Amino acid sequence: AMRIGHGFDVHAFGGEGPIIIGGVRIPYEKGLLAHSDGDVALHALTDALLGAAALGDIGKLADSRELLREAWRRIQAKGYTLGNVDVTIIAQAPKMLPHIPQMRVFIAEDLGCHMDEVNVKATTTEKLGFTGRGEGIACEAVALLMK
Amino acid sequence: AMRIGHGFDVHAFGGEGPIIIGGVRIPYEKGLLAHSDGDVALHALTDALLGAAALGDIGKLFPDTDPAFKGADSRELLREAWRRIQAKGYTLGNVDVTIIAQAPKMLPHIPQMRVFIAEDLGCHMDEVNVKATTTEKLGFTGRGEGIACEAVALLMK
Amino acid sequence: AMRIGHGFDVHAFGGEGPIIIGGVRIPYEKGLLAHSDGDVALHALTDALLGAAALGDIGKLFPDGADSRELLREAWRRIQAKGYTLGNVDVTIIAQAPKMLPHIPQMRVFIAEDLGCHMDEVNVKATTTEKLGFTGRGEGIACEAVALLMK
Ligand SMILES: Nc1ccn([C@@H]2O[C@H](CO)[C@@H](O)[C@H]2O)c(=O)n1
Ligand SMILES: Nc1ccn([C@@H]2O[C@H](CO)[C@@H](O)[C@H]2O)c(=O)n1
Ligand SMILES: Nc1ccn([C@@H]2O[C@H](CO)[C@@H](O)[C@H]2O)c(=O)n1
Ligand SMILES: [Mg+2]
Ligand SMILES: [Mg+2]
Ligand SMILES: [Mg+2]
Ligand SMILES: [Zn+2]
Ligand SMILES: [Zn+2]
Ligand SMILES: [Zn+2]
Repeated sequence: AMRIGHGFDVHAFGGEGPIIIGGVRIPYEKGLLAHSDGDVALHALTDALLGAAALGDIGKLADSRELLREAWRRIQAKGYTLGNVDVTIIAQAPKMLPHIPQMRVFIAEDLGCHMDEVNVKATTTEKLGFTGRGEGIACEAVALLMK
Repeated sequence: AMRIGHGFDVHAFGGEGPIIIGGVRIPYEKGLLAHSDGDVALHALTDALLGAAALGDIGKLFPDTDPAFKGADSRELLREAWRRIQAKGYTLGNVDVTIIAQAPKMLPHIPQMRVFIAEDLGCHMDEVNVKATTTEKLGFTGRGEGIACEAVALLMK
Repeated sequence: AMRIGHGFDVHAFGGEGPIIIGGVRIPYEKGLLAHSDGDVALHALTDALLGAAALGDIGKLFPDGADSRELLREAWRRIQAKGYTLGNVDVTIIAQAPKMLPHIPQMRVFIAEDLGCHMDEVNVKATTTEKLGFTGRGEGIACEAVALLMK
């Protein structure tokens, strides 16, 4: 059995930087307003993982990495193993690209998997919408689980 | 043989509520402007499902410039859609649905949604995940201009 | 083992039409401002495919009038080299306009061609955002794609 999952998250820029994406501390003029550390990549990912497992979402269960590992724990308890993941960061800024490998390292660790089972990307919305206006950051993620 | 699908839908708020999301009647100050009942979740879901099956989309099967589908039950679209997917030899792996809305509160309605979705697809509920999020007052959903929904689906032969 | 991938792209309207989507020349009053030919459907799709293969994204490969089909083909060649084969793809075009629907069959033809697959393994769809957001106000076109690879 395979299971597909999908995740989406957003946060608004606010306060002083830096910001935290895919566990990576990323220098930026601006900070992320959130009830948590505001790691949209890790959130989207977690929700994807959980959704695949039909465990709902996060609010159904700070440090985004800890949340991620917790979620993963519960997910594994249901009898699931990791197939692969793919993550898509949506931001006008800052530049994500240099940070992608380290992100991957961290996620790989947190999920107990190999790096080759983790993909992270970035794109801009070319100055369009709320991302485009630099109002915030978004991230989508998808996930494949094996039973 | 397995098959991956993806869907996405949006409606504008307008008129009086309530709204219909995942087949569930949800009280709200505002309604959903649509040709149909505006069930944005079932729509996204339907499109992810037809998408995996290479049958195209909702709109192909059920146009917007057709009087028959005025105020149409999105659950009916869904069942039909599904019928057609089965006829093509497919069976349901799983679905994951993500509702994107500042308001109203989706949380309490999610179980009933799943029941509806499960029944319509002839699956077990554990094959169906529905979640909800907001955009933290960002963009068009954030400003409460409307509701969006994504869905992913996995089919099996 | 199965692999899945997810892709997303966006371009802004600008200059004179037409636009190119899923490799199809589509008439329209406006053009697409892009470093490339601005084919969001193929960029999104390429990213989806690259993602599944854990090859990153378009940018890591081809850092930004490029024929987006050429990119797609090259990407696919690298994916193929890495042991992979095509399961299926599914594309979601997000646009107030122009009308995508009649061009969809030809898109699928192109993509199938480019990927070396049968076209039943390629789905393309289109949706509006009902005048909402940047797509809705006719500021741009967006595309999302998912892909499923086999090893
Ligand atoms: N820009 C767009 C948006 C939508 N469509 C077609 O209209 C139907 C309803 O969204 C959809 O089924 C889709 O086929 C289109 O052709 N072009
Ligand atoms: N429109 C919405 C948006 C969010 N939610 C719930 O609030 C939590 C925050 O994302 C989510 O976990 C979700 O449970 C909701 O019930 N309705
Ligand atoms: N906020 C962002 C957005 C995009 N990017 C990178 O720039 C290239 C444009 O697609 C992409 O290859 C993407 O990796 C980035 O580094 N940071
Ligand atoms: Mg949130
Ligand atoms: Mg629609
Ligand atoms: Mg891009
Ligand atoms: Zn969040
Ligand atoms: Zn709709
Ligand atoms: Zn692009």
